[PDB]
Amino acid sequence: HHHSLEALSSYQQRNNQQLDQWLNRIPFQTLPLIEAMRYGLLLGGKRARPYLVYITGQMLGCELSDLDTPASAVECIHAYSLIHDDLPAMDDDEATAILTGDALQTLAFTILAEGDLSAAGETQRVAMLQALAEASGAQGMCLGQALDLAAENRLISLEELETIHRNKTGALMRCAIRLGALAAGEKGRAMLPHLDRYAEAVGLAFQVQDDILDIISDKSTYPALLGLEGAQQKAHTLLQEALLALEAIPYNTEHLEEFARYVVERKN
Amino acid sequence: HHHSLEALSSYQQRNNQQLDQWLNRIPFQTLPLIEAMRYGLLLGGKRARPYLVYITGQMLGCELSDLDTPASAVECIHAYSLIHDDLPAMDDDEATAILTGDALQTLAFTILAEGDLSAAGETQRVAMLQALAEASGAQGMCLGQALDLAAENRLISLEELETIHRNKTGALMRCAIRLGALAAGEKGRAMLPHLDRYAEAVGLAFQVQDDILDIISDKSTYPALLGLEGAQQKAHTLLQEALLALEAIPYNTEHLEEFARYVVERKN
Repeated sequence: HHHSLEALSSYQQRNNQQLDQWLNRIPFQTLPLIEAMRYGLLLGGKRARPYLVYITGQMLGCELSDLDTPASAVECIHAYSLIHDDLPAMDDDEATAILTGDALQTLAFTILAEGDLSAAGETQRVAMLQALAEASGAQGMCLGQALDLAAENRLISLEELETIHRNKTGALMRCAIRLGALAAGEKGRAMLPHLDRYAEAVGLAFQVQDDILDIISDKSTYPALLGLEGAQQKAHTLLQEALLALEAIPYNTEHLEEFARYVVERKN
Repeated sequence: HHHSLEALSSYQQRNNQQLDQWLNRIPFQTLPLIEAMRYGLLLGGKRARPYLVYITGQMLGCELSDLDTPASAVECIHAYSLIHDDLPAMDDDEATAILTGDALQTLAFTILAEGDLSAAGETQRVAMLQALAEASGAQGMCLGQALDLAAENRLISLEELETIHRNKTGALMRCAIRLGALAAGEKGRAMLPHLDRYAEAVGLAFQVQDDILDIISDKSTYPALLGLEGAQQKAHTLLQEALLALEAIPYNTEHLEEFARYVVERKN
């Protein structure tokens, strides 16, 4: 419902232009894996993460040039994660799907290690890598995918269900925001506590509002554990949590707050 | 045949003690993935890589404390790579094997990002990450696993077969050596050209001497493309290439040269 349905289109372009220069570097293009990578990566999605990197950094004074690195990096992790998700093993040139996943995770760090950064950003390059590894491994995206493992058969605690989305979706999204901030150096870093709160609320609400769109277009789902109206009340409460968090930030929180609303107001 | 059969035992211990402190950090231990990780990682092998990190650094003045970071990091990549290798998809709680691979690659970078380093090492932390990503992705271990893909059915060019081992085994092994060197800062870095030559020769010869041990204990194999004696001549030539490379290095090349001999003299 917001002007974020078509803003995400402005960036979405840069992110693809950028991720291309990176794929272009790889030798043996005629090779297939470098192909799966190229598809599995330039297909993607709405690129909410890259977008979060961009707007968060800008809000903090960064040029887009100062942000293509984290932006591109974070999308590589996202992309890898989907590819692995769609595996016969998991869901029930496959081996090529496995490899292409593996190579995209690696690519993400190549990017964080090698890409340009403002002088302010440089000071945080190591911090960007620790944050991307932390959000992606057994302490985030992986720990959360491990939890959606056991949960697949059973129906679960609302807590459990949140702890799942928190790690499996929250971590990387909070990461895209942290990256965006770190690109602006210590000034950005000092804003993390508030940005974190924001991220956690927005990451969770994103899931809740899916389920709500699942039910409203005709397991353990937010609507099942709370009922349709009980869930919508949760999403709205989370949008309030986000916005409340952004109020602590002394900068133009316009596009972030706006992104929060889009998460829950979407007809997507 | 060398005293490197039981030296690799001295370190092999540290590497496991060290990789433990890292696994210990992860929350939700009772969880399974944090288990697969713990097995798939503390099983492992001879740990030639961690060893290469250690001896190379020492040769350059580093304390072992200054080296546990690269040492531990590099083993995480190795370990992940095996786990993925043994997949139904590839070879022909599986999904748990997939995840455990993914989480170990991530863990490797967590380690490089977070672990202690001498002040000399710190200066190269970003360079250690780029070298580990470069050696592990579509420009190394992955590009080389992609090549052993197409080669599985057909019989191939000696070149092709080397280009496969070069990327699929050479890259990471040359990486363990580069890491060891970088731990000693710019002094170590300046030695890379020679260490690289050494690494490439030793990485390749390691493969050739496998095949030779395969045939001598009773597809496209070194022995098939060159014959038993033709291969042994190649391994010996590579040991000469390595040793010739170490001669350019103004430091105690004893343990490296010694490791080269072990590669080709092994009854393993």
